[PDB]
Amino acid sequence: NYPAEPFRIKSVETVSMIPRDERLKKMQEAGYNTFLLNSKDIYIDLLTDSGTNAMSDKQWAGMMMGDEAYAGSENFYHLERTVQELFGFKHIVPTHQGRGAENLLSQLAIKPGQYVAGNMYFTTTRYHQEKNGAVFVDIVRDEAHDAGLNIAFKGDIDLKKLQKLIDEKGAENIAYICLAVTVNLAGGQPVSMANMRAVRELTEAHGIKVFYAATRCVENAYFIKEQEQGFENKSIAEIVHEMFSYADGCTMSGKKDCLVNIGGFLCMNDDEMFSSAKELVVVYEGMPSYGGLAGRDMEAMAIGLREAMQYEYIEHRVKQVRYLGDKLKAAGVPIVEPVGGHAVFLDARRFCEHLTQDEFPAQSLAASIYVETGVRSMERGIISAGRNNVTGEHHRPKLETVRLTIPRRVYTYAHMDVVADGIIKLYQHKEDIRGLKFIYEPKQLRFFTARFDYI
Amino acid sequence: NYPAEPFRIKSVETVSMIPRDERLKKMQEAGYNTFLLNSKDIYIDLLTDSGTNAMSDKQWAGMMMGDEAYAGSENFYHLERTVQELFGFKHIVPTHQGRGAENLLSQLAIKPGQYVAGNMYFTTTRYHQEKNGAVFVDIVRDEAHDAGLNIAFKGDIDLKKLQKLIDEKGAENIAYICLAVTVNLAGGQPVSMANMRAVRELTEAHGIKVFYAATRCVENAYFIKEQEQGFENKSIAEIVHEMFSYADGCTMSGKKDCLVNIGGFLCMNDDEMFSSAKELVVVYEGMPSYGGLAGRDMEAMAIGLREAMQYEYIEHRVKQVRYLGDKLKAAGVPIVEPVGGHAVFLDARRFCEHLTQDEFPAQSLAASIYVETGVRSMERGIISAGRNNVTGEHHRPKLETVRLTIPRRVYTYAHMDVVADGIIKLYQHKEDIRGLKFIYEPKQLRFFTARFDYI
Amino acid sequence: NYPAEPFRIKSVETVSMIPRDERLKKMQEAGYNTFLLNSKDIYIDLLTDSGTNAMSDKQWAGMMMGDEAYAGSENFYHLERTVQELFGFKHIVPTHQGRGAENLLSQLAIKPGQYVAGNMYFTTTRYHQEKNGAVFVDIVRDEAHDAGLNIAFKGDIDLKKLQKLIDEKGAENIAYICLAVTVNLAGGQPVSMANMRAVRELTEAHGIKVFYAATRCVENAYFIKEQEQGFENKSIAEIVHEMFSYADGCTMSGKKDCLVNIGGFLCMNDDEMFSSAKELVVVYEGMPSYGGLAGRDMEAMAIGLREAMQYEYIEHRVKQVRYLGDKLKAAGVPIVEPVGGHAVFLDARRFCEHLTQDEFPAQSLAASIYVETGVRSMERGIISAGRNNVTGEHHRPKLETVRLTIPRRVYTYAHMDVVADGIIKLYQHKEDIRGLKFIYEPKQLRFFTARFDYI
Amino acid sequence: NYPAEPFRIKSVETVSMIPRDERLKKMQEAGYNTFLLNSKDIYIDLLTDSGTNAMSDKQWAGMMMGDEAYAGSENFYHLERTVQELFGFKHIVPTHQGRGAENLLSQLAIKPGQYVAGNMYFTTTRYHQEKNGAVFVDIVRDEAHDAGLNIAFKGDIDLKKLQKLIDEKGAENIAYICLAVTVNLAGGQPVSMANMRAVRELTEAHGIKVFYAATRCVENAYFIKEQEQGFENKSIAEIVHEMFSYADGCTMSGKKDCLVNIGGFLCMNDDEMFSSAKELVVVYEGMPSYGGLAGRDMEAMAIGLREAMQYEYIEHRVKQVRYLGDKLKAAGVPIVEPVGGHAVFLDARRFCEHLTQDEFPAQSLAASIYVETGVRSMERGIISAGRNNVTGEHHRPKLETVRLTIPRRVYTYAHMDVVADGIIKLYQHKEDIRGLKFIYEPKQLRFFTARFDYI
Ligand SMILES: *Cc1c(COP(=O)(O)O)cnc(C)c1O
Ligand SMILES: *Cc1c(COP(=O)(O)O)cnc(C)c1O
Ligand SMILES: *Cc1c(COP(=O)(O)O)cnc(C)c1O
Ligand SMILES: *Cc1c(COP(=O)(O)O)cnc(C)c1O
Ligand SMILES: [K+]
Ligand SMILES: [K+]
Ligand SMILES: [K+]
Ligand SMILES: [K+]
Repeated sequence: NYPAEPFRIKSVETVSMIPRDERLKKMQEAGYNTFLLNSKDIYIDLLTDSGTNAMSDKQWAGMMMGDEAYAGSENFYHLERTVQELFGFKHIVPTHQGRGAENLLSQLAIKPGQYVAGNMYFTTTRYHQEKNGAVFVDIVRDEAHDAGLNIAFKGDIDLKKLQKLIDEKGAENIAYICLAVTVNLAGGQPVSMANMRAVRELTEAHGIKVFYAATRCVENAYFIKEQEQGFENKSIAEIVHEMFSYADGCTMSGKKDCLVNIGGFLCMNDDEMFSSAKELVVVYEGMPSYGGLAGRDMEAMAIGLREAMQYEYIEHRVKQVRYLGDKLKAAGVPIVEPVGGHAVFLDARRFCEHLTQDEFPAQSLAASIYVETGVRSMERGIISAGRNNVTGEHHRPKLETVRLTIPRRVYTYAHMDVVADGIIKLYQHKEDIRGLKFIYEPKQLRFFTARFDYI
Repeated sequence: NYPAEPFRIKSVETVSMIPRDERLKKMQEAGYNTFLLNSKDIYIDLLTDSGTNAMSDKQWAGMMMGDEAYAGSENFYHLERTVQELFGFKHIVPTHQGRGAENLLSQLAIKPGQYVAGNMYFTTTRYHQEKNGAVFVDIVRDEAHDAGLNIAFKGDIDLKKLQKLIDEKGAENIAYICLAVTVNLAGGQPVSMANMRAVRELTEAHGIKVFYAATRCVENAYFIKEQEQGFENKSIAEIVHEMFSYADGCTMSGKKDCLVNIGGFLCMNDDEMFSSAKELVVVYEGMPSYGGLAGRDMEAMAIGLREAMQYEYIEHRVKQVRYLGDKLKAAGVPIVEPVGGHAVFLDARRFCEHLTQDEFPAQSLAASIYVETGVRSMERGIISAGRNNVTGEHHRPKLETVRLTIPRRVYTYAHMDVVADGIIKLYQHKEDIRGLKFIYEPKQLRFFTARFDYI
Repeated sequence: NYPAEPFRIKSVETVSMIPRDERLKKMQEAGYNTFLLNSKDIYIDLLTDSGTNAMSDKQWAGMMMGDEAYAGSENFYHLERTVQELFGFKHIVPTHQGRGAENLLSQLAIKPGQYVAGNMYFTTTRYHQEKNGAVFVDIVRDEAHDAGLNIAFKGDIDLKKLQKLIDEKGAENIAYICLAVTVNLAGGQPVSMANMRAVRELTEAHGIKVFYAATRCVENAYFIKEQEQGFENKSIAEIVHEMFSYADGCTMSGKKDCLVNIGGFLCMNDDEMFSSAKELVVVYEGMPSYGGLAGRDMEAMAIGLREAMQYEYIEHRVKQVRYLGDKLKAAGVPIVEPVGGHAVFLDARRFCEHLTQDEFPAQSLAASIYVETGVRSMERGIISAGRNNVTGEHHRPKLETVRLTIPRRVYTYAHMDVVADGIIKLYQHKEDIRGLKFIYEPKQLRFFTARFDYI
Repeated sequence: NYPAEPFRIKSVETVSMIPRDERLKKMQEAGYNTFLLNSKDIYIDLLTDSGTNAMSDKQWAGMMMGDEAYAGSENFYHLERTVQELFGFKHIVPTHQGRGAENLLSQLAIKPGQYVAGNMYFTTTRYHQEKNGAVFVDIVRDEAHDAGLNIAFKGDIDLKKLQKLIDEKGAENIAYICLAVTVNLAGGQPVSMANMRAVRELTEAHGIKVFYAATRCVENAYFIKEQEQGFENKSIAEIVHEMFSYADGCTMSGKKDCLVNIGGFLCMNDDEMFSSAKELVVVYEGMPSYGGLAGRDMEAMAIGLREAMQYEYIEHRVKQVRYLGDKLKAAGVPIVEPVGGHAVFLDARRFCEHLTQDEFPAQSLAASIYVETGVRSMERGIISAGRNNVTGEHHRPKLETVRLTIPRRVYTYAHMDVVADGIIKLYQHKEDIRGLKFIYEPKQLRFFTARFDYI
């Protein structure tokens, strides 16, 4: 049901076990914003699963063999051949992380006035697309926008919406389809192989490109393995390779499913696009032979991507997240459903139904969680959504959530219990959670440095 | 009652997740002796807690700062001042591990024909003592020999036995008292501060020296803090320092409670002893300034000893072992009680009541455990006890046990569940466990390479 | 005049010691382009000093203490306070390397149609400037363009050129002065404190901002200490701090003078600029708290920058490069003069007077060097200058050089002898060096993958 | 003539570049005993070549893959098969370093009253032999005792002396021949393959065992390669394998020619001796599967022994030592000749001919060297020889030397120049070097902690 860790602990990270009264003082000095907390003051840090992973002994051995050459590094060649073998693409261009690849992709594939259609969007990626003159069109299935609906493969593209876009704007006016795995804005929801294939088939008929934003493609492959009929005798590597056989290229954040602390890459099949990518990469990242990465990180990412294909590893990764969500759900705590590959999202609108969205229920719940347990979580609600600079009004997102984001191979089920038990205890007296108000609000990037006090 | 790990995972060790049928084949190739298994074939290796610990990030940082100089190394100065501060002895001599320190002590403190008395013995230490012409006398309380008996501080010395020795032999004929913390042969049982005090008082009145075999002294300090009334307001460090204030020196295995993979030391207060120690260490270990250790290992051990003093670390260490024993006990599995600081010992006599000791129930239980779970454990019974050289018969120890020895900071509670669940399942069909017989018996060190088959 | 290395070797990098005949075959497989050689096939790799530095034991210890948190990392706090202390700017924004910082600066400080004036340019930086709609104006002193001329502080700005710009265009039409230390295109030539002061005085009177492209600022500080009268009693740190006191901010490549393999940052004093910078960094690099770097790399760079301030380190760094140039000069080998902080540039025009620039003397000299010595160097001539897109003709740069670029702390004087002796032997038979012609020319970034054969 | 380093520097060790006046104060605080200096205060530490070597990137990768299992570690298996392949022995028993192997060997191979004959002796080894009741007989050729005689293979055994021993005491009374490579007491002098073979042939005829004390066997193999006719087409590995084909076993210090900071082993062919060794190793070192070493050190030593076979590495190692000796000799500085594989010995009796041996010319010269250059060297003269405890008189050795002992891969030719130039300058005013007298003399191990002041 829940497997034990399919690894041993090789080394540990020292933590301060500061008690409740001291955590409250830290939380106050941070202005009740978990983004302002010092890492040294946090027991369990679930701010993000990006770049926070534990590497293996084998990756650390790789880190000692960094070949730091500007061109022709053995580490580059190892990353290159690993990604060619596992993802099946012709050309690989390393980037320092995922958004560096997206910056390149947008410049390579978008003419101004064109549409980019995808299964929801990621803030930075959408910025790059719009900066290049594209209009983003969301073609995810309707169910994805219903955070309570417990159904499989909620990340799937609605083929009818894609069909309508093609009919209305013309294929030649579509830059590409951006297919994300898993889908962030729906809570880490997977995409079925059936959907990927149907998308390939429709787009190919019209000459439209498909590029994958593949940041959690291994979590995705695990869901296919577990839940899509016909995949029960297939290895994770076999599923991953098939997934990408339905794309023209991809952007990858090594920092997520490649089990590293930094790293990414851009893949493609097209020789002309590759030629062009080589010129752009130099401008923003570095030579095509390192792409803004140390040789030791190309090595660590080549090693980690291969480790990610081990069935027992990814099964455990996803079931650990699931354990946390199952324990919360069994106690009545409201969460986004189904639980995603990388995180559990608390529904803070429902958890704190006595608070208005203007009193920042997600921000306040995240503060309470830290004070009660030493666990840091991320506000993913009204604060992060930011203000409308035209009107001065909050953007008021339908999702008012606290994200419990789980780094790979860092925490145990007992840490998941610390998280769950603390949240369950807060839920039992949820009416006591106080609202927040700004005492300092930056004009930009307000989630990162805003400060609050209790109402 | 079971705390979460008070640390995060920094790096992981890759393990083979081989299935049962393949484990059976490995166990057979190892002639059903867990000592012959390949490390690469083992999921959870509970052969020993000695030298198998996960280091922290801070120790690994120290490992990069190895000052490898033959004399005057910063790492030696760091180790020296750390031991002086935390153990309180005037002089420190590094050794490659504990038995190197015991080798020196035996040569420095024993005249031919004297007695060494202690709370049970460690095999290699008794060897050194006798090689220097001492007779060993066991002065442990009788309860220590009763595996099933659940009493606190089972490792305590019987002061009446001590008194009897003094009266029968004379004080001038006792080289020293060797007080071990914790006590191996009783299953990792602790010694109280009251006993250490009373032993010191009686010996000092007679001019008899006391040396500690301090290999799990921090586990011991934890039992004092948790269970000895009057110690509830003391830090682990205050307890450790007080323990050593009742001794003239110690031998230490850093491989156990200093959280390293290699290292030990000898401490004393006496200047003349220290001078003679310097001459001896050179011949067996290395110069007094490194003692058969790399500079980086003196550094790791200096760091590790200070980390061991953190309450939450040692509370978790001991309660994790306790969890494994509690879960086994709740299912009716016979174990040595109370659970020790470092291991749970299955009582194979009671587990396999249908087998005679001559059929090697501990060896066979250890084999079945590996086959069912991927867990390696150590035979600590008739096989390890070896053969009588005069009579040709087995030494037949009273305790016939399988030792589930827990490395520090390597495993989680979910690993403990893997161990417990597999042993509980075996216990539910205990009658099916088959006796073993030798098919190859070496003349010396037989537990290491002997091979068996089922009767 | 040449000091010994002010450090010891902690660890070594394994290299191939392949003989001449095998090097010839590698060079041929690389189509006589050193950019295509495999790192594993190179004994001494002088392609670049960027990112190829040997770190110390103390940096590697810092690498073990990577605090990988998305915000609030101890490593970010260490980098931030180190830069504030040593460079003296209010605000620091990490970037994955220098061109990431330049990308942000160009977007923050340039309005369409303004001029950026500087002492020559770096290709990628000029690209960003022009992409933001600036026209670049070179205000370097004329001597900087005269490769053979041996004068001090060749990188200095011509203040009369600056004055002319201000009078012809108006101050409101100058976005900023970009002052580079040291100056790449003049061969690593330094800028005096007097010039930095005079530039600041003139610009400040007109309300024009100054930003430093500070990639080899510590090499530059060394030239000031050694050669600018009045600086003989100042530490390298005092010099660096004073240099930056004449600027409104900087872009930094830690990959050069901060002694690391990856990393950079952007600094500024202005609060509004810092706020806008935070929004931009997120889209291109990462959160302002890591900027596209692992925590361990922020830590290494923080450590490396402080190590760079040690006089003996930077004295040795620069005098080791000088030794290679002095030895070449003493044999009559034509080089750019004075020798720069980081590289010796062979003047391939003078080396191969029997070849026309259209026969690619620098490319061919670089090839022969590898074949004769196992040493890789970079073509910095007509090939790297690329092709005119309008006319289809080569850009024909005045300087046609081979760059012998020296990574910090990687090589010894005996390696420099290997380099010099092989080049002196080639020079003794310079007439034998054959012209090259393309057999494959890419349309973009041609120096990276172009292939040649002998005419 | 002198090759460049056949490696690059991967990482560096930070040094204090304290000037002359500060070094003098340090030297004073150390009581003019270089053994008392702090490592942090030394620029170039030539105290010993034992355990001070720089490891490769590949060895450091190995260090990250330590398999710390008590038995069946992959690292043990790698060391085992590497030594079997390269040295040709059947059985390998790791030990923490060389003297641990010697302790075992003496107990395994000596009956009381027997003779051990060798080519000179090593202090700790002779202690082990005598402790087991053997009498040591020196059978080195006469020339070895003439430190000025410039001849090849000065370490050779005199077959006539071995013949005489056999005739006089009987073969059955000879425990074994201990053949050392290279020979320490003669200044690091090699043994020819011809001599090894002649020794094997004579001993085999009489049934006498031969064991090699093989600590610098790779330096030895390089001398055979360079100077013994018939070995010019043989690889270093081929010579090493042949050397050991003439022994029954060996003791090895990894700390010298295996390029590690700790580690050693005992080898043998005999099954019964191996069985016995297994019992003893447990008592003094650890299980036969780790022998007092961390798994990562067995791995580092397995890797390093293989790296030591590279021709260019060992050629450079030996020629660097030679460069130092050649430079000294060319200036008239008196040294032991020929220069050995690992060190240059200054003849301090000749260097300081105005001082009596009672004024400690070697100790004083070593102090002067440190003050003038920051270089630490070892006294190998009257101080180290110690006192006769029966008579109270100094042992007065024929060799009164300062040992300039060179760690492998740590220093450059420029460091060798710092050493040489300083010594050459001291030589030019040698009459000014003052004698020393004790102000504090320990009863034991006096070289390690004695303190002096100037006469
Ligand atoms: C994380 C993510 C990115 C950005 O990658 P980074 O490595 O964080 O820059 C882009 N797209 C998706 C779908 C992501 O999940
Ligand atoms: C482990 C132990 C030893 C031996 O120490 P090592 O480090 O294994 O050599 C000696 N005495 C006791 C009581 C021990 O626990
Ligand atoms: C190296 C350099 C850059 C680019 O920095 P990277 O770290 O290579 O991106 C920009 N400007 C100057 C003056 C440089 O020297
Ligand atoms: C160094 C040496 C030893 C001792 O080895 P360690 O590893 O220092 O204990 C023994 N014999 C010879 C000939 C040596 O050179
Ligand atoms: K990170
Ligand atoms: K170990
Ligand atoms: K690099
Ligand atoms: K050492």
